[PDB]
Amino acid sequence: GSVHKHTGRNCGRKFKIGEPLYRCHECGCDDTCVLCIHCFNPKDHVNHHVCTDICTEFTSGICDCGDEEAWNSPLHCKAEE
Ligand SMILES: [Zn+2]
Ligand SMILES: [Zn+2]
Ligand SMILES: [Zn+2]
Repeated sequence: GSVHKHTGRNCGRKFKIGEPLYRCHECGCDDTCVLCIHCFNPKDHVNHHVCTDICTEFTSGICDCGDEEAWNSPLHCKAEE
């Protein structure tokens, strides 16, 4: 694959139509906190309750990876691998 790293800052990627928005019940500050497919690292959430949503004209947002205020635990952005 190919994915731009966002080292030293937040991701902030705006989801595109069709793309998944990952939430983790355990890691997320709250239910608005999401991760894009570039960033979500399955290894961070092996023992966690995760769910995906699908971006539509009406379900939108930006990825919170590397926004320290949005997560209860250190994430290891997938792009860094
Ligand atoms: Zn992201
Ligand atoms: Zn990331
Ligand atoms: Zn998690």
